[PDB]
Amino acid sequence: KPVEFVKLGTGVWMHTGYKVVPPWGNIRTNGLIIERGDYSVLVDTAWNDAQTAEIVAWAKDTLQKPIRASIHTHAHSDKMGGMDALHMLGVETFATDLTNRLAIERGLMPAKNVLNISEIGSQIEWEGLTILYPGGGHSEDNIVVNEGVNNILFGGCMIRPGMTTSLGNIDDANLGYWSKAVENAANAFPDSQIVIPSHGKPAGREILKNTAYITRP
Ligand SMILES: [Cl-]
Ligand SMILES: [Cl-]
Ligand SMILES: [Cl-]
Ligand SMILES: [Cl-]
Repeated sequence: KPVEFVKLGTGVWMHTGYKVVPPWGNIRTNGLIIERGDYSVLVDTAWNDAQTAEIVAWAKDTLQKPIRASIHTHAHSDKMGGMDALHMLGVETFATDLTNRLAIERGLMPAKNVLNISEIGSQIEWEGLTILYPGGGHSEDNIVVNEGVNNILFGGCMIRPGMTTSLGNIDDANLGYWSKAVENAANAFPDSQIVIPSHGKPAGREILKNTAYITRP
C-alpha cells in the first residue's frame, strides 16, 4: 500500500497510489515529481493527504530534492483536496484562474497561486514545463502538462487508460469538446511519445488517439 515511485526520464519520476472504491475496487492515480536543481515540483497529488505526505517525504528524504511547488490539473476533490495539506508542508500550489473559480464553486479550496491561460490553445511555461489549456474535456478547466526534455505528456483524467472504452467519471465532462481537446493536446506536443493518464499505465500516443475516438459524440 505505500505510494510507488518510478523514474520515467532524466529528472522525471512518477508517483502512483491506490484507493479502493466499491463496486470495482482498486484504482490507481498517477502524478509526477520533476527535479529542478536544488528542489523538485509536483504535478498533481495522490488520492488523499496521507499519500501526498508520503510523496513530500520521499522527495525530501530519498531524492533529497524537496518539493517546493505544485500544479493541479482540474477542480475535482481528488486533485484539489490537498491544497491546505500542501500549504502546511510548505509547497506553493498553482492552478489556473478557471480551476480556482470552479474549485470554489464546487466547495473546494483554490490553489495559492494562479496561472492565466484562459483561451483554448494557450500555453505558459512553469518550472520548465509547458502548461496547455486545450479546452474542456473531462472537466471544463482541465489542463495538460508537457515535459520537453524527455517529451513526456501528462494528461491527467482527460486521457483514458489503455484500450478501454469506458469514460471514467463524466459528471463534469464537456462531451461536445472533449475529443477536440485531446486532438489539441496531440497537435501541441507532437514530440511526446510518452503519455501519462491519471488511471492507467504510462503508454504511447495510441491512448491519445483511443481517448479521442471513444469520447466523441
Ligand atoms: Cl493555516
Ligand atoms: Cl484561466
Ligand atoms: Cl476519471
Ligand atoms: Cl475524476
